[PDB]
Amino acid sequence: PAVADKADNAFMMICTALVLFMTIPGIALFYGGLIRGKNVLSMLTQVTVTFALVCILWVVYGYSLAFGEGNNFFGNINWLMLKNIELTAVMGSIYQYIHVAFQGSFACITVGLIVGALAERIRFSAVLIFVVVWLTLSYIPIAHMVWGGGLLASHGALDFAGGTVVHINAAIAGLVGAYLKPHNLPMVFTGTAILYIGWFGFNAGSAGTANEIAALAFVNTVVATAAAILGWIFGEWALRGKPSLLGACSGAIAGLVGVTPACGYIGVGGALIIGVVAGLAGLWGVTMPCDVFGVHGVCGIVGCIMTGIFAASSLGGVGFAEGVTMGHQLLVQLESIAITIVWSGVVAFIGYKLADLTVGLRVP
Amino acid sequence: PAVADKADNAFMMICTALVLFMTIPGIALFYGGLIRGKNVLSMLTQVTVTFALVCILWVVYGYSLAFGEGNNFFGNINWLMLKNIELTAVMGSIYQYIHVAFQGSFACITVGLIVGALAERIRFSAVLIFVVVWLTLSYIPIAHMVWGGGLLASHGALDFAGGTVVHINAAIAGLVGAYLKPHNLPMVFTGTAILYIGWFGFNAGSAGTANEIAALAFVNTVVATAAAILGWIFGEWALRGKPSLLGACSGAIAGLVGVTPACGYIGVGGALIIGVVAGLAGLWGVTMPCDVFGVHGVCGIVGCIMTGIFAASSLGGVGFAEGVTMGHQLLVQLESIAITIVWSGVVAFIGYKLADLTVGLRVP
Amino acid sequence: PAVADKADNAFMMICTALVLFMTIPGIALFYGGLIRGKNVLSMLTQVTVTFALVCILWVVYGYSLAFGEGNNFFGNINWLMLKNIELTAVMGSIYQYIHVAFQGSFACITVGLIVGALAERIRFSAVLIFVVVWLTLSYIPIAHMVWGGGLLASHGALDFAGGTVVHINAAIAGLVGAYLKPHNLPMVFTGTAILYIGWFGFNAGSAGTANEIAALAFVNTVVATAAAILGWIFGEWALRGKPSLLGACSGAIAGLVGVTPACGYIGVGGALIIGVVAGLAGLWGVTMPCDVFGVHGVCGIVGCIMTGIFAASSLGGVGFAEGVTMGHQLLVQLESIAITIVWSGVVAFIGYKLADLTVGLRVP
Repeated sequence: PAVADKADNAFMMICTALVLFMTIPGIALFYGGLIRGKNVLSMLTQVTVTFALVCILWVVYGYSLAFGEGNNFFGNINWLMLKNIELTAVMGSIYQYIHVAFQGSFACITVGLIVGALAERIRFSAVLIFVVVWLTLSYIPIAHMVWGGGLLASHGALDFAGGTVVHINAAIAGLVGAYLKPHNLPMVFTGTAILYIGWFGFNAGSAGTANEIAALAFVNTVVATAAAILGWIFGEWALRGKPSLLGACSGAIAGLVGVTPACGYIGVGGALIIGVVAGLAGLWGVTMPCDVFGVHGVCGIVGCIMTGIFAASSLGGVGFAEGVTMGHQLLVQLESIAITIVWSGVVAFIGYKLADLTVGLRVP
Repeated sequence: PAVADKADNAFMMICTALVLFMTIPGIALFYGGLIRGKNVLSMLTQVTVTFALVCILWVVYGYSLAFGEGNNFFGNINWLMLKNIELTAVMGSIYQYIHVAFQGSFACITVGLIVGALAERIRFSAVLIFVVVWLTLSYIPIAHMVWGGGLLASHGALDFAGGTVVHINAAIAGLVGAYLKPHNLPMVFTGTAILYIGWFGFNAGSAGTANEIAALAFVNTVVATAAAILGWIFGEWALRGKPSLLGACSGAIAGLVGVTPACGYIGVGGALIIGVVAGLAGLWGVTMPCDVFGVHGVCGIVGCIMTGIFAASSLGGVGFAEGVTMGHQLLVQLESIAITIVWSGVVAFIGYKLADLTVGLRVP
Repeated sequence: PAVADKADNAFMMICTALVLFMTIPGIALFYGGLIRGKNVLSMLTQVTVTFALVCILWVVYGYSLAFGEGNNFFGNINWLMLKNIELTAVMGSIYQYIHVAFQGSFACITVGLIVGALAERIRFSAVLIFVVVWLTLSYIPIAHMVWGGGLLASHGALDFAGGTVVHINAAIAGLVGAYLKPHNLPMVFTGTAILYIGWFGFNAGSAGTANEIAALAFVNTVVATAAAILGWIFGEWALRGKPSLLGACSGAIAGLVGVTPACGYIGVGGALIIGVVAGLAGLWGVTMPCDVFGVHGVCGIVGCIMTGIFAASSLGGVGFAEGVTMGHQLLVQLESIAITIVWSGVVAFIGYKLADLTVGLRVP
């Protein structure tokens, strides 16, 4: 019988708290300082209520459908309300309950990334309707595909902490939203700060254990965020003549997003190069609300492609799987992106249409 | 010789930091956004200074008198300044020093819950006087009774993380206070957020170890808070036509309070039902400063009663003690509530009277 | 082969996150509420960008030059980009990578303490230039001397968590700066709160392990901060007739600074006495931006001297080294202070002069 390691339990519970902290209040405060002042209270309210909702859907069927025995695309409905999960059931080296909470917390930040951006111009019941649809039909299957031993995992896709699952996923759902004035920067700074601190639970907890890989993912997190800040600020300086607080924060986020899939597979060299490239591509991206999805999306993609590179032992990475060339890993990452982009697309489109046809989309 | 487990040490120290974070700045910021703007600075000051004071009383005699060898009601004065506690002394599976800090942190949030609410209309030296009296004569004996193997423990009272010790206790002391405009909701949101994040140290650290029970209490924490938010917001929507940010936050707190005694004894089913019922009863409660004590009090009681139910193996709980019916456990919880309510009553009354007769109660 | 303990890994990673949290956003928010409103955005920006920079210099050569095989004053350039540090390399009882991050995080808060104070009246490129110079030529050698088995360590200097390395060091660099209106106190309160919470990672993580010494340093942290608050507030009350929020926060910081070198070597008795003395000396100090350095400096020195005392087994301490009198330990602490003060002096002076002669110091 697999036996739980209390060091890992402790690490994973604390990491889960940190990920929770990313949404409550990190992303809430982040947008809070960015959206028009008359909309903050309502936005803060829609994030909190949809967070609650995402927590509940998860314990009811979310976890089971994402992580239960299933097919290439979804699990089962045989862990409803966590039935048939023994309290002492182990998963990896931790109790399965901690796996339930940790993964659930990722589902939350994904949703809050979308709700925060779209709370301004969406009717409440519409967003609620949306959350249900998209969590169930996009976050869950994609989570199953990447981390639940579904299609993408069984093809060897390297995505440590959710470049596709959290980032590209939410970014698409958000931009379909868009398709269908910064008043408190200190508050934006604060939310960003909290996102960065939580993000350590996020990337490092993704090791499932307090080992050398969690150590690697942690260090790399520091490195990429730092690299991205400077790459962004230098870009901002070169373009605009000077850094701004918003540029600085945005850079942090570019690097964090960009390193998300890679943190556990790459060397600090890899971490730094990925940070710089993510900062600049982010900055390039916003140049070419809604912007957030250009950062998550662009930097999400850039990270996933570059994982397919810096995982190489050659470049200081942990190495690709046996018999996997860097060429092949690159095809694989590209295919995972293409799926994520397309899957989230159809589902969000469906999400908004159902809402639109049920309650109407734009605020009364 | 009992030997300390470094995984538990680590978990418990981090949990202690989280509980500390609940008071500094969680509760301070919570009230900060709620009380009149002209009173915030002074309130923030009275919380910080009484926090310091509670830390000091605890190391001087508080811990020993709450957790030392004693009678049914109080310990001893043989751990003054932690004398006769070996640095390597173990308690449970952690070093006793970590037990000192963790428990001390619970004493703090209890006090800060009261000071925050009453800083507006109480003279400083009066509140100080009060803190000394009530910490010494109410928090300590009740802590001894529930967790120090006193009267209530030796009768089998289920109270995992302080439904009686923290909640009903403070709520009564506060309402006796009362008996004798929300200007920054983002700040209220922020404090609430911090309280929720710390609350994981609070409920889960109450396992004393990073085991499956800490896992259970953590998951349940997420579940109950979520359930409570929705139960509250739906009530608010049904009554008032729409949710508010304050309702949302309040719901979070209803669930957190409501699950406090139960988190370690109940199934996720139990967690959810307790959350919903606590959200609604909270909302019902505030309907029928000062409100905070209606939430802590009502939801404190509701949690303690419902623990006496959902602990049953029958309902997905960990099970009652051997030879204990659910009927008997219900009598026991009810008696613990009745004691807590009454004990805190007399003591707070005494607290305020001494202050009143020494320095006067209302601000000069 | 030395083998990594996952409990310690977990503790140390979480402690590193907490220390990071001290700078992002703790110190940023602290100053944010203190400096003129027109300067906050730019200050927040200079802290974030110099944080990024300090993270990068550290991974490139900082860590190796501070902690590599070297002389009495500096390490080597044989861990460039962490080359020749095996991913599984162990240090103490944790993976060396966690040692890289943890120590790196101390470098950050040191820098942010200076940048925060001087962002108002220094040109950006000047501060940047400065950071590079002073981190490389002062923080690093002093870190090597105290913690990297250099001059000061090999003479038996007791400095648990950086009374000299972080505090006196930064305080001097800052006051040389000076030598060459509080608008949001709630924000000051918030930053202070975050600094205190992070500070537990800071003092306790300095054990390198979740053991009884980390337990001791944690408890003492609570004790000294509490003692300092009251010692300060009582001083403020005695002098000014009443406490202020700023006094309360400042006291917290006096105690935290004052206990920094001592937390791991002294009894709770020692902790309390050191807190009180640090609160008062801090308050005395500010009486006799820029003030911050009077608190860090004075309380830094007071802590380092008093460590040389309360480490004694006689006074409840862990005891001095074999064959070391308390007299001798006192000479040693005094010499460490004198070196730190003088070393940081010359280096900061050089830092500002280079900047001045390159880009100019005062804002255009």
